[PDB]
Amino acid sequence: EAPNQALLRILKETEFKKIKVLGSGAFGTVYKGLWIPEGEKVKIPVAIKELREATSPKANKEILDEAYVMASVDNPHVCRLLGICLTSTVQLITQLMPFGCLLDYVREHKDNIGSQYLLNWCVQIAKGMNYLEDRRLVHRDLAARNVLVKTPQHVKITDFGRAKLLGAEEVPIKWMALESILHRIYTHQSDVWSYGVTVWELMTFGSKPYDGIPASEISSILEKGERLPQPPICTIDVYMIMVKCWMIDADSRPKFRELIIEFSKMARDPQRYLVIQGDERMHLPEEDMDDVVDADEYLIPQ
Ligand SMILES: CC(C)n1c(Nc2ccccc2)nc2cnc(Nc3ccc(N4CCN(C)CC4)cc3)nc21
Ligand SMILES: [Cl-]
Repeated sequence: EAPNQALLRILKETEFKKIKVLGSGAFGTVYKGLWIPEGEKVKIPVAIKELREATSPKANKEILDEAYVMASVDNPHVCRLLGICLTSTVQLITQLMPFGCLLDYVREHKDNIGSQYLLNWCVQIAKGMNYLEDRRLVHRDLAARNVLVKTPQHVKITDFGRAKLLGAEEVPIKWMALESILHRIYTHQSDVWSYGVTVWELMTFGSKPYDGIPASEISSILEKGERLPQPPICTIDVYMIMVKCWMIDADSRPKFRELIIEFSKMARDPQRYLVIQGDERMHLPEEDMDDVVDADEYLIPQ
């Protein structure tokens, strides 16, 4: 096992300003903000995630594990941590994704969303996921809600709070592989099953999974051999791939690098694998912004 030499960057609260609340849930809230690095003359659009005024020690121990992971990843399809702030309670700063999470995005734009885009996201997510596998990381919470849109073309994975290294002792039931539900067993392959669900979410345009069914129920349903329905826009090819992600024997399930390859192919003839009405028709998208630099553009030594 190699040494992790990721640099953890420490930021002063003076370096950045919160502007809106992007989302508020549970313990903590995420802000849209601007970060200007010290003496750099660049402004970077950022999200800032912080917990409640309650500063309880256990919660911090959870946010710092997350930061740790996000600090340790470098892929175009994975969200990375810019740095952290220690001023009262910990905050995580990372690059902002303007269009929000993918799940919201498909629901909002279904009528302008096309086969090429859906296939591309699939390729992209599988890429981010393959990277994590390379780094031996199990996301353990992959959902459409945890994919973020920089742009319609570009998406990245996020929410590494539940992330573990593979083979480590250390709840979203619906996205969970059966082995995980029965035995709390997680492997990259468990991760793969979740990918299949995420894909199902996009093809059904944000439809809820096993809607109307209680989670306690779900283990039984899966046990019986039940699985998610084939989406209307889905060819048998595409659905066939999803179904492979949901096999009892996890070694029979596809590898993320296979998934990249198969969806990659489909993306060269997108109309053959996804049937959507008016597919051809569809197209998709504070005073001084001169100095605005995206995080992807902004780079540091190392
Ligand atoms: C809001 C959460 C999902 N988030 C975290 N979370 C996060 C997790 C760990 C560390 C740092 C951030 N990083 C984020 C980075 N970027 C964005 N962007 C973004 C998020 C939400 C929205 N909207 C606008 C449309 N609304 C209908 C729904 C809310 C627009 C843009 N969100 C992030
Ligand atoms: Cl759930």
